[PDB]
Amino acid sequence: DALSPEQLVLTLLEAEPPHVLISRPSFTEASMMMSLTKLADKELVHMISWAKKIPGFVELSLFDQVRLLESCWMEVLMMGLMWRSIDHPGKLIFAPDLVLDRDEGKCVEGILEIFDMLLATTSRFRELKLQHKEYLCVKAMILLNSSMYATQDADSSRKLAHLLNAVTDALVWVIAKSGISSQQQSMRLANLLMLLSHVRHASNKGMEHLLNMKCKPVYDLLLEMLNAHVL
Ligand SMILES: Oc1ccc(CCNc2nc(SCCCc3ccc(Cl)cc3)nc(N3CCNCC3)n2)cc1
Repeated sequence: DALSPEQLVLTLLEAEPPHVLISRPSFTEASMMMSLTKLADKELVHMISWAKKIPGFVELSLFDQVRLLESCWMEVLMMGLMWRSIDHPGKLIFAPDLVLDRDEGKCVEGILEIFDMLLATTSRFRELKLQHKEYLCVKAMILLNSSMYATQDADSSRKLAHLLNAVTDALVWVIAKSGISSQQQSMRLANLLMLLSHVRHASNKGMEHLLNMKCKPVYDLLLEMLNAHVL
C-alpha cells in the first residue's frame, strides 16, 4: 500500500535483479543452448524476487501472481537483454560471460531470426535514446500487462489495475520531467508503448523455438517460491 511518483521509480530501481553468471568454455549449438537454459533459469529465480518487490505485487492473488509471471518471463528476460545490449550494435550481451555476435547466431538454425529481431528492437530503443527510468517503468508494465486480463472474484483485477495504473503514471511523469512539449510527451509515450508489442512479437518467436525441443515452461517449477521461502 503506497505507490507514489518517484518513490516508485527509485523503488523499481533498487529492486533490479542481480547480474547473473554461467560457467563456460570455448562452442556450438547446444553449447549456446546449454548455457541459455542455465542462464534463463538462474534469472527466472531473481525475476520472482523482483516482481515480489514491486510495491503491491504480493497483495494480489497468488494464482494471479503466478498467472502474470508465467506470461511475461520471456519478454521481461528479453527486455533486460536488450537494455544490456543497447549501446552495442550487432551484439547481444546475454550476461557478463555470454556475449554473442550477430553472425554467431546462424551457426545454429532458427536462432538467427531472433537476433535480427532483438537487435532490431534494441536499435529502436537506442535511437529513441531510452532512459534508465523509462526502462524501469516499461519493464514492470510488461509484467503487469501480459495477463489473461475475470471469471470473477475480483479484488485482484482491481488492485492489478491500480498497480498498472501507478506505473503508467510514473512513466508519463518521467517523460514530463524530461521537459519536452505535450505533443512530444505524448509521442514519447506512444512510441515506447508501441515497441512493447515488438517485445511481445520477439517473445512469441523465442518461446516457439524453446518449445521446439521436447517440453511443454515454468509453472509450479517456480510456484513454490511465491509459496513459502520467498527467496
Ligand atoms: O536477460 C536475459 C537472459 C536470458 C535470455 C534468454 C533466455 N533464453 C532461454 N532460452 C531458451 S532457448 C532455445 C532458444 C533459441 C533462442 C535463441 C535466442 C533467443 Cl534471444 C531466444 C531463444 N530456454 C530457456 N529456458 C529458461 C526457463 N526454463 C526453460 C528454458 N531460456 C534473455 C534475456
